[PDB]
Amino acid sequence: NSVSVDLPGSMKVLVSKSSNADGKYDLIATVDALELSGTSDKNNGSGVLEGVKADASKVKLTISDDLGQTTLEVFKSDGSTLVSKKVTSKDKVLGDVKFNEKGEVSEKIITRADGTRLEYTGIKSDGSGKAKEVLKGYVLEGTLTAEKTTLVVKEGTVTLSKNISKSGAVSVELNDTDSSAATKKTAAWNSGTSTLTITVNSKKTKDLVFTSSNTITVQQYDSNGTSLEGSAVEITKLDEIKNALK
Repeated sequence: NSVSVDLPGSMKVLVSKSSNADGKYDLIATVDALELSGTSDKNNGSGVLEGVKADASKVKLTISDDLGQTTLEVFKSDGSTLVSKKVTSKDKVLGDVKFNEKGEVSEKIITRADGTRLEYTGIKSDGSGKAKEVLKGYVLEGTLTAEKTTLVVKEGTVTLSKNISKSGAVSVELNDTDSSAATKKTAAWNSGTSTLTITVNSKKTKDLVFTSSNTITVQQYDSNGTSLEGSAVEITKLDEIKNALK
C-alpha cells in the first residue's frame, strides 16, 4: 500500500509502494488536519502535494528530491499571490515568512537549529524593518536595513551595537558619550575571534565573545590590563550584558 516517510518541519508523507502506469507515485499528507495530495516521479516521498483550506486558500507542500528541505506555502484563493511560506532546510533552520496583500515579504522569522531566533517584522519594500534576536535567556532589539541588522543595548552613556550583515557576518561596536578620559569606554572588534575588547583609561577591562553557539560570554582582564584572568562567563540575561557595559 503506502510507505510513511519522515520529513523536515515535523511532517510526514505517505508514498505509494509502487508506481502507476505513467511511472508516477501517489503522495498523501495531513498537515494540521488539512489533507494534501499529489503525484511524484520519485519513489522516496519527495515531490509536490496540494490542498485547499476551508477559506479557499491554496496550500502547497514541496519536498526536495533528497528529502532535505520542505516548503509549505499558502496562497490566496486563485493560487496566484503568496500569503505565507514556511521553509525547513537540511540544517533544520526554519524560515517563516508572511506576505502582504500584494505578495511582498512583510515578516520573516528565522529559527536557528539551536532554537534562537531572528524576528523581522514590519518589513517595507526597501527591505527595512524592525528586528529582534531571541537568545537563551534574553532578547536583543533593533532595526533591519537592506545592509544589516543592528541590535542595540544601552547602559549609561554607553551604546553597544551588534551588527549582522546581509550575508550573516557579525561585527560589534561600542560608543560612549562620556567625556572623562578616566571612565569612558572604548572598544576594538576582532573579527577573527568574534571578540569585542573593552578598554577604560588605556587598559583592557573585558572581552565580550559573541560565539558561534549564539551566546555572549564576558571575561575580565587582570588589573594590569594585559592578561585575561579567571574564565569566561556566559551571559544569561540582559541585565548581565548591561553590567558588562558599566
